[PDB]
This record gives sequence, structure tokens and C-alpha cells, in this order.
Amino acid sequence: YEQDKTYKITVLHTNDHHGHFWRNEYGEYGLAAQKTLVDGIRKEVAAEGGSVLLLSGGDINTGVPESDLQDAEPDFRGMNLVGYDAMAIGNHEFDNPLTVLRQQEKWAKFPLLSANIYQKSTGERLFKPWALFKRQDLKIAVIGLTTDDTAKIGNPEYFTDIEFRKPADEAKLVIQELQQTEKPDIIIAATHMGHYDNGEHGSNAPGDVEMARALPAGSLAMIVGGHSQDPVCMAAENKKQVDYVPGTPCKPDQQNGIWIVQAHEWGKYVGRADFEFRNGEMKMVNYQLIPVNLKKKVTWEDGKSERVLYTPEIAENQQMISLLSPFQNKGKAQLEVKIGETNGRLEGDRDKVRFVQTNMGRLILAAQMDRTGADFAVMSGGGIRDSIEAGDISYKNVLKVQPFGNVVVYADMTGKEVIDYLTAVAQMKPDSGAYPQFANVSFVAKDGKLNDLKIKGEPVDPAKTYRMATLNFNATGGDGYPRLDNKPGYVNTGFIDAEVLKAYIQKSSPLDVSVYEPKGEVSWQ
Ligand SMILES: Nc1ncnc2c1ncn2[C@@H]1O[C@H](CO)[C@@H](O)[C@H]1O
Ligand SMILES: [Mn+2]
Ligand SMILES: [Mn+2]
Repeated sequence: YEQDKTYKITVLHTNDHHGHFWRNEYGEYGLAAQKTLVDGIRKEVAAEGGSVLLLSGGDINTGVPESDLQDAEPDFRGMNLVGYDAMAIGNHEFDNPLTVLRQQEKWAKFPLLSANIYQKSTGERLFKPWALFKRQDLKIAVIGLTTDDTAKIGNPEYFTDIEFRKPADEAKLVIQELQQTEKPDIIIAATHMGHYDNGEHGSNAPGDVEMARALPAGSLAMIVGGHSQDPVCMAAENKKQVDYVPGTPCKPDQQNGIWIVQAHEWGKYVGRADFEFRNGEMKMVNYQLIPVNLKKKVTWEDGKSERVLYTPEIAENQQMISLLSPFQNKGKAQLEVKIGETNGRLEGDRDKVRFVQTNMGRLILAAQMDRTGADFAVMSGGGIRDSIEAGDISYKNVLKVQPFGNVVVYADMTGKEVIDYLTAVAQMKPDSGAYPQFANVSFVAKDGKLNDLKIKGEPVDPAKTYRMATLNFNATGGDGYPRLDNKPGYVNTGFIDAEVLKAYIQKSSPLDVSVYEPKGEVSWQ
């Protein structure tokens, strides 16, 4: 570089897009608004002589029907128009077969990066480990890393010949290689690993903090993350603010000299890290999370309430709208067809389905047993992606709750196998996607044993067999559930979760929430 010269670098970032290419019902976020905000930042940055690097922390796939139904094509194309420079491959990029991810890479005009994903049979990387950028006299390298929890929590069949090596360990190797061969002035890691206060990842694979702490001091200017889906704004050292408020200051985390940032989720913010480089020192001169048309609720004493923007409205870029419109409208009428109605809200929020039994769980499972003639049922709470509210229900509503495209399957097992299976599944505690959801089952589980085990209300008869219904995911060992696909009575019906659910609600409508209310038949202790 040039001695005594000050260089300006602005790093913009988003992560966990999850198919939100379109603004939401309240006019929030969307890529058309993101386009405008970023074009605007590019102009200010260029007028000052700096350069912009726009990075994604991954998890573009799954989360909005119109996106899901089309393999996030609208999302990846929108990203080309916004002008992303690189992206870290996220675990949900493995929600579809690999050919889908390969098609997404063909769509993306920016590289999809990951240094630690390897093909088992060859010991070679499935993706590029980094991209290089030459800006003025500087060379910037961006490494990509993917959480090694990807296969552990994902569809077993996709990973038979794929391994996710430890991200932190790969990061050590890649950085050293870069320093030895490319000699970048700055290295940034885009990662899909998670920010856990003080490195307290608990049950989750270790993420950004632990990695920053294990790498050589200042070896990365910053880590642009994702996965945990948090706005990384510190309330105190090693403690993120809870209920971060859009528009307020956001102090990014810094560990072992390495900044760590995250822009929450779904295009809600575009983070902006403003750096100055001079004679080797990298100074972050400003950091903020820019809300993309986020709104708050204001409530008047007359009881009326309305949605008000935190910051000046950002206009939707029309070229983006023109690009995304066809994808947004493809089959709209169908998705929005009324298929039924519910007495009340069907609890489907992670905080619930991941910790306690809920009626959405009873509902989905009811749909599944009914279609399979099953006596009892179970699914991963991590399979319930959304709740359903009182009122009409559209197919779109359902594709929002179950977006993975899982298949409903059943197993006819001896009461013997039943107890053994339920005992196993019951061993997975709350705060996990592997958490269980039950229907027509009950017990007083204790110390790993199943006390007072029953199916529908009658104890388990070892001699008698029973039919259990679930998804292929769980049946194949997803969330580490006991493999059912390679044992005695097992059947894959081919019926897609969403479809089975749609059908079941069309015929069972009007839905009476009281019928699906858990009463504590499952308890543990
Ligand atoms: N391909 C998939 N099919 C079904 N459920 C999935 C899939 N990938 C992840 N999940 C669910 O999401 C959780 C992680 O958010 C997993 O523990 C699992 O319950
Ligand atoms: Mn995510
Ligand atoms: Mn993720």
C-alpha cells in the first residue's frame, strides 16, 4: 500500500434472508427496498473515495412459499441486482438436493463460499474457500465458512458423501495459506455459524466468538455472520442486547481484535461497517444496522393502532420490482385460496414447538395419522416453522408452517419397538429442533425411562403392534431420531407434508382449536 495514505472501506452485510425477496404485508424490507438503500450507500461511499464490499451470511433458502416453490430463484437474482460481492454458504442451502444449490450458483453472479465443506469420497472442497478483491492498492480476501451442524440437523440423505469439517480449524488453515500466498492486506470471514454471547453456544456447534478467540490476534478484520439470526449489538461486553430496537445504536461485538457482526434476518437490516486503513491499521470508524422500512406499532388512547416507520421510508427500486414481480405473482390465486378456517391461533412459534407441546403439532400430526391410519404420531418441533392465526387458512398459510417438502411415512412396530422408540425420542430435551411433538401418546417419563407409557390411553402391549406416523426426515434419522427406514415395518407414502396438511384441513374445516389442545399427557420430569 501507499505509506501514510488513508483508504476507506465500507462493508455492508445481510444474512438469513430466507426467501424474503418481497416486502411483507406491512411494507417492510424486501429486496427492492434493499436495492435502493445499497445503491444510495454506494454513491455516498464512492463520492468519498471508498469502496464497498457487500456480503451475505447465507441461509437464503426456505421461508416464504413463493420463494420456496421456486428454489429461491427470485432471491438469488435479486441479490445480483442488489450487487452482492460474495456469500457464505448456509445450512439451509442444503434444504434441497445439491443440484438445486448448483443451479443457484449458476444464478448467482457472486461466489457462494465455503472452505470447510468437503466431499468425503475425495477429501476435496465442494466450493471455493474464498474470493479476492483488489480495491485501489489493497487486496481483500473474504473466506466463507459453514456451520458443521449442517448435516447433524439436516436431511441425512443429502450428506452421505459430504462432510462439514470444523469451521474454526479450517479458518486457521485458510488464513495461514492466504498470508503465505496471497498476502491480503485485509481478510474478512463471511460465516454461517452463529453469534453466542461470550461463546456460550451450548448445544449448538461452536460459532463466531469461539472461532475469533481461537484464531491469531487481529488475523481477520471482521467476521460477517449469520445462522443464529441476531442483530449483533452489544449491551455489555459479551452480552448482546435483548430486544434490540431498530434505529438505535448498534455496537458490534469484538473478540481477540476481530469485529463480529450480524444483521438479524430476512432483509430487515443492512449492516454497515465503515473502515479506514492506514499503514497497516484497520480502524472501524462507524458501524450501524440500517433498518429496511421496519415499522413499530403506535397505539392511540382510542385504542386504534397503526404501523409507523422507524426511519424515513426507503423507496422500492422499480427495476427490482420488475424483476421480482413475475416470481411474486406466479400462481398467487392458488396459494391464496381459502382451504379452511380455524377456531383460533395454532401455536407454531419456535419458542414453543421447540420447548413445549402445541396444537399446531397436534394438528399436523392429526393430519398425518389420519392419512396413514396411524395410532400415534410425532415430528420434530424444528419442523414447525410457523403458527396459524384465527380466521381463514390458505395453502400458502400451510407452506409457511411446513416448508421443507418432507414426506409422510409410517412404521408398524411391535409394542416392544414402540416403547424403545418413544423412550429414545423422549431423551431429547427442549431448546432443540429435535424436540419431540406428540399426538395420541402419553407417559410419565423419568430418569430416561418411560413410566406409565400409553398409546391413545391404553398401555403398550408388547405383543400387539401399532402404526406410528412421522416424516421421512425423522424416519431416516434427522435430529438423530432412531432410523425407521431400514427396519421391520416401514413405509414411505410419498405424500408431501404440506399437501397432507392441506387435505386434512379442507375436509376437517371448520377447525375447532379446543380439539387440538394438549392437556399434559406427555410430561417427563
Ligand atoms: N431438510 C429438512 N427437513 C426437515 N426438517 C428440517 C430440515 N432441515 C432442518 N430441519 C429442522 O430444522 C431444525 C433446525 O432449524 C432441525 O433440527 C430440524 O428439526
Ligand atoms: Mn437461518
Ligand atoms: Mn442456519
